Amino acid sequence: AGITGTWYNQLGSTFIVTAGADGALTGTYESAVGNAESRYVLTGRYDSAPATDGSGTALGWTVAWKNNYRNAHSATTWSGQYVGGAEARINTQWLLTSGTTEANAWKSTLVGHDTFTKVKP
Amino acid sequence: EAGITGTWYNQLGSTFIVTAGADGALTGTYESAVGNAESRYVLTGRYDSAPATDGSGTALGWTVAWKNNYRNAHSATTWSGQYVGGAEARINTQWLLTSGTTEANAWKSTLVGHDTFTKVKP
Amino acid sequence: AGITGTWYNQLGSTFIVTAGADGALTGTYESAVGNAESRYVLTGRYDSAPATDGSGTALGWTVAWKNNYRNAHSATTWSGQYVGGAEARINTQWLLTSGTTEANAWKSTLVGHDTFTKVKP
Amino acid sequence: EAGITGTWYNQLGSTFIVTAGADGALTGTYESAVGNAESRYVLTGRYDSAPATDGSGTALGWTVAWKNNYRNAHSATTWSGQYVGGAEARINTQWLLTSGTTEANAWKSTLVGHDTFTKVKP
Ligand SMILES: O=C(O)CCCC[C@H]1SC[C@H]2NC(=O)N[C@H]21
Ligand SMILES: O=C(O)CCCC[C@H]1SC[C@H]2NC(=O)N[C@H]21
Ligand SMILES: O=C(O)CCCC[C@H]1SC[C@H]2NC(=O)N[C@H]21
Ligand SMILES: O=C(O)CCCC[C@H]1SC[C@H]2NC(=O)N[C@H]21
Repeated sequence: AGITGTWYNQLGSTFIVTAGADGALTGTYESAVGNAESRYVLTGRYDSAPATDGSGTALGWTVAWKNNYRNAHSATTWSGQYVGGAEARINTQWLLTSGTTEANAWKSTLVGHDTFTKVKP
Repeated sequence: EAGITGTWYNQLGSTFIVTAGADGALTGTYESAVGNAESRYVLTGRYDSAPATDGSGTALGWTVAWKNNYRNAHSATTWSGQYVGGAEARINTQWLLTSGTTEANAWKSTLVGHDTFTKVKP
Repeated sequence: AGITGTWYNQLGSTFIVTAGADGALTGTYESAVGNAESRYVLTGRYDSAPATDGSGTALGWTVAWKNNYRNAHSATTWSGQYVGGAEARINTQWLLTSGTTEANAWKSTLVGHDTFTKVKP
Repeated sequence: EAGITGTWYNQLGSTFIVTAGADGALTGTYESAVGNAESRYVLTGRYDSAPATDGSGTALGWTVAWKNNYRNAHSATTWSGQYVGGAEARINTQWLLTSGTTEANAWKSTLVGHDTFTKVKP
């Protein structure tokens, strides 16, 4: 019934988001992996007037991995599309950049892919 | 966060206007020199508000959805990178641009690249 | 029983490969998608002495999309790992670069992910 | 293919020695300035042997597995990019470096980046 809701990726991370009428994404992310505990703030944007031809809805969001419990000195962005239907899905690719010195900046950024559904593990 | 807050440009001639809040928020507007884009677009992101002090960059990311009250490309970009302070401040990024597609075309939905931003003097 | 064999990705593309003893990958690729028909030459490398701790086997390969039938003026590289087991798998991330002018070089490279098994569709 | 064939360097100080064959093959050796690497490693790749003549680059890619008779990092890099000819010839790339990992650690297996190669004069 839309982007707003509670989503889970293939690792069991929990993505709770609200899609504002004019394109805002606002919520929290709890990661099952990495140097992370509890919830982290997220913010992003989505296409609030998608095509009407069967295409998905483009979107993206960011988390910086600092909260009251931990600071990993890193940030992830997810870029992807929402696909509506009986089992709604958000398919993404992500970039996780850690703060580095300039000379190790070559090993600063991990890449991967996450797919989200509203099915709770 | 004084360092990040300001006006920036990338190697394509795009410009990025941003304000870094005490809570880790990035807000502002983006004007792209390339692609299916005109005028300013809203951006929103996050940064590490308590970075290391050991000669590391400050991790940050932001998103633009390419819809404004003038044009809609049905697409969104995220930039992931780090701010490097000092007199010649830079934001070094890699980005992902996803277009809305049909399922059969999803394999060709996402472009990747890298942008370098240089800060300019208010 | 190893990297050598016939593999299929989630799109139904066919990847036929031989893993040489000292690290070569040599074979053909037939793509179910894009500006492609029939087989294309591939070449790559893999770790011919992987860790013995349960880790996967790192690898990569390239196809340039020119054969006797078509030339798309593009090339893909896949980077990933082989995971042995009862349903062996190769998990990859890929980059597809098209030849462009310098000023459109910003839109030259697509990214995605392919997972391969030996199960024929 | 005279253009591609030769010695190249990237912005990290790594060097790439390559021979472009008539059949579309790339062969050679790579010496990395960074990471868990020493001495030369085999590379192998492909390029478009009949590129456009319309002022486009020539698409190419190659792979190195980081095992040689001296060291083994249990990892591999692929570079995907284009050759831009002329007097100041360049190869502009983006790359993926995958390390062998356990299944539980596969989420952190792959680094991404970009390398610029400049040709040097035999
Ligand atoms: O370890 C660190 O630097 C901090 C935590 C990184 C967490 C990531 S990993 C990719 C993305 N998807 C997911 O479920 N979590 C995030
Ligand atoms: O055409 C579309 O879908 C909409 C416009 C995309 C713009 C992008 S391209 C990479 C990034 N860097 C920059 O200066 N602009 C953004
Ligand atoms: O259209 C073009 O430029 C030429 C053909 C590109 C084919 C690709 S798309 C990603 C990769 N995986 C797969 O099954 N095929 C390849
Ligand atoms: O540490 C390891 O796993 C083995 C060594 C990795 C080397 C890489 S890093 C990006 C690419 N560019 C370059 O000059 N070298 C390669």
